[PDB]
Amino acid sequence: PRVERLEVSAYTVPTDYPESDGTLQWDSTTMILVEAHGGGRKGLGYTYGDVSVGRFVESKLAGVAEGSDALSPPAVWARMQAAIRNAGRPGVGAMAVSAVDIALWDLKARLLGLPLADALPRFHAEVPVYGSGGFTSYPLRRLQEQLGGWAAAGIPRVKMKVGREPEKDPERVRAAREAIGESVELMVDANGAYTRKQALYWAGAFAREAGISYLEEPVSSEDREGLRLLRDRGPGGVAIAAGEYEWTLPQLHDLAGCVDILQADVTRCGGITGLLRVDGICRGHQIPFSAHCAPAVSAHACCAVESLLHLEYFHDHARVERLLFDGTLDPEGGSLRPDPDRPGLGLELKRSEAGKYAA
Amino acid sequence: PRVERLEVSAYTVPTDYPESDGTLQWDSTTMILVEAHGGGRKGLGYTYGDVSVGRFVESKLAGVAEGSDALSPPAVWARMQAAIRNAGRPGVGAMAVSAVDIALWDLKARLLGLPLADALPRFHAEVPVYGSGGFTSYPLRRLQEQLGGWAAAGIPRVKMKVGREPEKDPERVRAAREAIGESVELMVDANGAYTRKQALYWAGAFAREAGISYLEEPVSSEDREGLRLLRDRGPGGVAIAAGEYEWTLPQLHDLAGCVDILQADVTRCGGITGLLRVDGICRGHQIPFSAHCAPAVSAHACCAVESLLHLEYFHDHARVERLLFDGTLDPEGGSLRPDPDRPGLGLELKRSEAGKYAA
Amino acid sequence: PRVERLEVSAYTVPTDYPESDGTLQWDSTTMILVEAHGGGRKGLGYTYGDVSVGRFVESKLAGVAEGSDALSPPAVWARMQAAIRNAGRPGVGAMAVSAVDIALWDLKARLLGLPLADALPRFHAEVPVYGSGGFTSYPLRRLQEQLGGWAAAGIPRVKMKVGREPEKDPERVRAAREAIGESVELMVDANGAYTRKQALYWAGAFAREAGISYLEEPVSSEDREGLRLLRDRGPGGVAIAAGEYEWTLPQLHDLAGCVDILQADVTRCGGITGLLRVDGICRGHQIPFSAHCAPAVSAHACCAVESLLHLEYFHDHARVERLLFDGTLDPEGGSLRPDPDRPGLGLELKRSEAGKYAA
Amino acid sequence: PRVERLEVSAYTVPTDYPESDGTLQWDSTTMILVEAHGGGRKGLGYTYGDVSVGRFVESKLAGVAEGSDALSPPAVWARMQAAIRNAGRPGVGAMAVSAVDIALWDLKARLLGLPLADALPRFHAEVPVYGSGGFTSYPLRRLQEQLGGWAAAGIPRVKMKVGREPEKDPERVRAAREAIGESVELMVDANGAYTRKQALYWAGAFAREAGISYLEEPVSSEDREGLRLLRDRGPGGVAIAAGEYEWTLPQLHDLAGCVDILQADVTRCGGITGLLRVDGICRGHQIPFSAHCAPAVSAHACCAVESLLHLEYFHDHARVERLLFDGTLDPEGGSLRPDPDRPGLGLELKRSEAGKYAA
Ligand code: NA
Ligand code: NA
Repeated sequence: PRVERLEVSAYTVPTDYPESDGTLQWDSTTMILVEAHGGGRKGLGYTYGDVSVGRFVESKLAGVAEGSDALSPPAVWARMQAAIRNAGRPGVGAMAVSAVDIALWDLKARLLGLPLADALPRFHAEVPVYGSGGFTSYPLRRLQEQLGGWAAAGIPRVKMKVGREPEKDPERVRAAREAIGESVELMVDANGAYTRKQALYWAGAFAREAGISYLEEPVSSEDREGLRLLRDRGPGGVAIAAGEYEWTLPQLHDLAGCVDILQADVTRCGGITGLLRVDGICRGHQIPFSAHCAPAVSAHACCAVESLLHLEYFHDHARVERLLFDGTLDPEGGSLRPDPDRPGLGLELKRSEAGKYAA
Repeated sequence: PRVERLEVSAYTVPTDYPESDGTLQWDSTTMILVEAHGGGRKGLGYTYGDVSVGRFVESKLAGVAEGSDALSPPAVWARMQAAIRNAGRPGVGAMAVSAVDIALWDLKARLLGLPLADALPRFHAEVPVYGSGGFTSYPLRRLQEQLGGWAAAGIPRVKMKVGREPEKDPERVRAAREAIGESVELMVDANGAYTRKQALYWAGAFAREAGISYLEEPVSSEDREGLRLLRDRGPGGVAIAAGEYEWTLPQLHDLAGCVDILQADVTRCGGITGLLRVDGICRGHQIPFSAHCAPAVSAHACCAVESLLHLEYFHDHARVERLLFDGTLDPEGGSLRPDPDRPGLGLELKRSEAGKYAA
Repeated sequence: PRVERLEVSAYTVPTDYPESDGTLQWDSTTMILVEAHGGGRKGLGYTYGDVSVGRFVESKLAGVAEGSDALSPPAVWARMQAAIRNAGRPGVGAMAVSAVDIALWDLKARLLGLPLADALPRFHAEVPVYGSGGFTSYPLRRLQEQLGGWAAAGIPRVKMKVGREPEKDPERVRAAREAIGESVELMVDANGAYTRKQALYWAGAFAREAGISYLEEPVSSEDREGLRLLRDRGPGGVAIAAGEYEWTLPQLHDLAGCVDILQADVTRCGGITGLLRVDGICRGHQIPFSAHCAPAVSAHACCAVESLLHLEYFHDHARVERLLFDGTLDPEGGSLRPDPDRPGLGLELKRSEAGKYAA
Repeated sequence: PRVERLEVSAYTVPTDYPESDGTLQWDSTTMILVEAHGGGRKGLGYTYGDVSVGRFVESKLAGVAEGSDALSPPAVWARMQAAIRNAGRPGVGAMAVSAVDIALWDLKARLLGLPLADALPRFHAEVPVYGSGGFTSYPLRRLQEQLGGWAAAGIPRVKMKVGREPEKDPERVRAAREAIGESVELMVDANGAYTRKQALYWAGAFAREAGISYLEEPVSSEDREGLRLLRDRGPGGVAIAAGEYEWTLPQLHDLAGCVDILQADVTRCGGITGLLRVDGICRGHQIPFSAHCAPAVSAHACCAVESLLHLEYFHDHARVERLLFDGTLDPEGGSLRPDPDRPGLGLELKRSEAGKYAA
């Protein structure tokens, strides 16, 4: 069976509340969907990013994927990476490749009649999640509500944003901690908001104020040296985490020497095929791995990562994916468990619902 | 004066022969063209890349640029970079920012009634070029005619491709040397075709076989340890050069520690605003700079770069620029001089040919 | 489907000729075979080493594998690795884990009715080999006969041994070059025979004498500083390779910074599940990968390794595998291609031959 | 338009009180003023230092600048630097070059009828300042009055001097914090007064004592190892800043690897042409930039510096510039805004006042 055709489409979905973090504001999410048909089946895969990702799939990647053996997604992946040298590998191009690869892996699993997790090397029956949102735009009550909600649903780890208005953050982390109590892990994400010495101040302060155990993207993160300084000088018990903007394997390799926990986003780092490589980087450096965003695809992919510590149950995406797809997984109890009776990703586009949000 | 409106369009032009290099084959070029309208004038900027670049400009950039002060392109650039964090800053996104930035600077120069070179900090009156082509697809005669042609025109530096069929390269470089004589500098580009020890072999072999002075992208430019190895071990008088694919200044900063000659492409590295930062990297590290591709923009932009060694007079681009614009400069005698009698880039779209090659 | 039973057996097969290399002499091969029974199917896997491996499988590993889910070999592997902390993880223990892991992957693939290469991520339809023998015990005729035979059989890469008697080696590499001609790659293996400066001498002498492309284990296995030194100072065109004694993923990570080509042996580095992590280490450091020994297993596993340069078609193992199993692959033409119709590894124990060689 | 002539004069202005810092005492300021005439316009530029700067301009620089294209200050700057290799590039030499470059930039902007900030690549509409003084010769009441006055004028950051009499500094920093209250940032400058371990003591001591967030030149800025030590070991939230004395860009490149915040003085670092390179250094290392001294020129020059954190509103210099010049900007509210209605730097010598302070 050969890959017959890719169909690309895009959707823009308003957030349920205006959102912000340390370095950005936004009020919608755009999903780019790839469907690959071949051998009488079809696979689906997606990324989040600009609408121009769809034009890039159609322009550079459709002619590479079409006609290919449907049973070997990594071979197409290799040809796709070679093809886009001039067109631009990182950013939009890498998001485009990740979407197609995920679709092609879903297509392969379905041609075999298997759940994707059983078409992949499998270390985990289920994977642990952390509930993630707590945007800097939320009033205290809504912050407390959202994180408390996840806690009571049996998710013992939650992440919130800091660093947009640093003077307001002490009260925000205290509020979060009071709502969830001592038994839940409290994680923060600065999204690149701090300078090095400011980051260093805040890592200490947040630890003292609310007993945080995780600090993500303290500094700009182009800033590898500042990451390494925070890794080396940060407080005990506060893991320094980064990696969402790493587009390639060599970048991931560099990053792994500067953090306590390495991150990658399956929708940016090259899809399933790319994410399959993070494991050797993380076992090699002996550090934990944490998946970033896109929970519905990550749940399958992360069953293959030995070094997984948790995946991110990111609010925007869990909501968009629940709205556009039938087949998403419920994080209740703190883990996602791929459904053994659904082949591939187990995800079906709800066509009329999505037509409503066409970009 | 304010930016009133951005117009984006794209053109695809067949190459005049099938073309290839060590790692890629192509038979056409796509230019994405931005026009910035404001204060009664119009600036233009462009990039070469995927048509999806135009959609990225429409979707993410036009809205930032519109309404902005027409006298301060860098203030817009900063707002553009901040705005695209989630949409993907490197690759397609960077190519888009670049095209828009060049258009905004063209516009500023025009509002001031100045050639672009005069609106920027100016170190150089004209700028030296090298003729660049010599694709691996060329039979020997056509390679000799292209290089000889440039030497006969008084351009004392030429670049060719190597590395696609390594067995054939010794006679291809010997043939090139015969065509140009002992007083034209012969430069090679491998476009990442070699492994580390392969590249070390060829740096020495090409020095002996044809007296080369320049070895570009011997290994993947993501491979900094490989580059550093070749910097340290390669023959005296062969400069190791790299740099087209970086999209952060810390990336350029990492590359500067690994090469003899740093390169950047004004249509990728963040436009004119991006290019202005390159001197600081190059003078800080004490290495020469060389501009990659897009001779028509680079002739102005490079007047502002103290550490300039030369700019690449790239065949594909020179040809597409003469075909699509009036006002392109002649490299006769080895340099490009901005026209003091034209404002901005001095470039005007030939709207007839434009339509012929509309994407 | 659960793993029901491991059965372990061992076979000693005399070499067809007395064999030696730079630091060892031997005249037989011992294979330790595991058979995993589950769900009405049987999987097989093996390693080469001391008979004690089989006792170690029985004593430490059977009790972990038995009762396990037969559809997720990596979950068992992680439990096996945890279990053997006091018993000794590297060496015999790793060889034991490698054998069990391969049998569990064979069992997994066969319960699905798929060829093993199609139950793994797959970048390659077939994989390139080099012919490997040329022992230091061979008279010149025999040496020329073996390497030339491989060359005529369509294998354009061959490896011989050096370093046992360095005064004799110049005539031996020359005789080898003379037999195969200029169009076959000639590779050598010192098996740890040299001191640092001796190795540097020979790397250059062998390059001048016979255009060798490849020098494996020039110094002792444990000597990383010496490898990195030969890597940094060795001649152009000669790849320095090592990795056959690497038992674990962090070791592989350390070695990757020291070599031109990284090697691992599927029967030592933790079987299929361990080999799957090698690709992220190689693409991370941007170096090629080369599989060492056991070509019957490696043909399937290496289809999943994007960074694969070649696999070693090692005389002793090709011979033993052909004697003991039905279903081995022919490297005629220079590559090994997993048979798309046979489930698992496609390997069947020949009971009566097995019986003749029982250890 | 050509540079017709350069005139040079000098002025000495006593301080309004006797002044000292950790390593110097002084009671006047000397400004060296350069005026450049061409195309019916007049540019003005200056530096602070020894009267002999004047003589150096006359002896080495006026003959280079005179006759030059008045639209290209950087080309003159490059020729000035080449010319003074034997006469001494750093110190006096650099201050002289700086003053001429500022004058020539003022001239270009004027010949274009633009405010200098508009004649430069421009990132910032206005620029934030900190009030800088707090000399170690001031009694507590004098100290509190100056800093408190800056605070009550809406300037939310102030710097004082420490280290001259270390015993006295706890009471002095406590007195300064009392005067400004808890919302004003308190910065300190040691002017190279401490040893390494002494500087380490005081960084912690001042943070506990008065909540300082900035520690400038704790050790000699020639001592990079000690700066790096204080950067690595200093308390979180206390930025380590240095850089007033570098004269070459690789010096700045070196210092950038040692501090939290990099500083340069536009009147020492090669003027406007030298400052335009600082962004490449700072962005390349992901650190902030802070301008030192000469607020009249910096209000303009720093508009071109994307990495700008703040400029120094240095007491002596704000006072001298007010005295000798028409057109100075007011810092009430915390920023300086170049006047859009006035071209070049907006400054004109008060001839009567100047005569009284003629050197
Ligand atoms: Na190139
Ligand atoms: Na100072």
